[PDB]
Amino acid sequence: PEPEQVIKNYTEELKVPPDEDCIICMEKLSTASGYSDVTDSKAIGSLAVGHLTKCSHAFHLLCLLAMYNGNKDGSLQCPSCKTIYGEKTGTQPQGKMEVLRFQMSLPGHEDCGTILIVYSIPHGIQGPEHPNPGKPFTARGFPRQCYLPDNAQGRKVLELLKVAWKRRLIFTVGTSSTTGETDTVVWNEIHHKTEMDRNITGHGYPDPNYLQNVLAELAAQGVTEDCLEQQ
Ligand SMILES: [Zn+2]
Ligand SMILES: [Zn+2]
Repeated sequence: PEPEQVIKNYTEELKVPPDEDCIICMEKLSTASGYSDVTDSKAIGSLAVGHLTKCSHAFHLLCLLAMYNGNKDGSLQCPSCKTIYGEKTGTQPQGKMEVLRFQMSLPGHEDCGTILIVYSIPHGIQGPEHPNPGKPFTARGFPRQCYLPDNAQGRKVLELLKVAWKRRLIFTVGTSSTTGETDTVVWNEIHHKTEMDRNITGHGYPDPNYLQNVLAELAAQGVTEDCLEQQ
């Protein structure tokens, strides 16, 4: 889990670095890391070069370490091909997700029924992964209802949302964009629809771009169609 440990976990030493540049610092792999002056490590020197263990893209290991300036969730993303090593997870506190389906249609989706997701997160105590470990956090507005059309795309989004939920990515502990309350349970860059009819609050359905948008948001957090498949 330690920052030097995860880089070794996802890399293999390149005995002879071929004649090429490291896309993180632009210095050739056969020469020193361009970030050696800034980044210090215990077991990684300026000349250490290695490749990621699925895509074989090569970098200075110190460059990759300086990159892993991020969440420190044990995950690492190739800057070249964006292949994700490990699994991005988040700080969603404990709670409950329930899924229902009814026949009534959402506006703009009169050809199908509706998926209803209900989330509930109780108040609690922040853990070491949270902004103020050991301090309380609050949780407003629960249970929260969210809506998806019960068509092929909405059913796919639902399956991905369940994965994001299990990865603690749906909610985080942060500052409410609406009340300014700090240390509270808020959304985490995966936008949900919380009303059926957008004309009441200005938020809801129809929204032709919504499903495409949320798939992209899920993918940016490493939740993809490939995550649904099992050998
Ligand atoms: Zn480099
Ligand atoms: Zn790669």
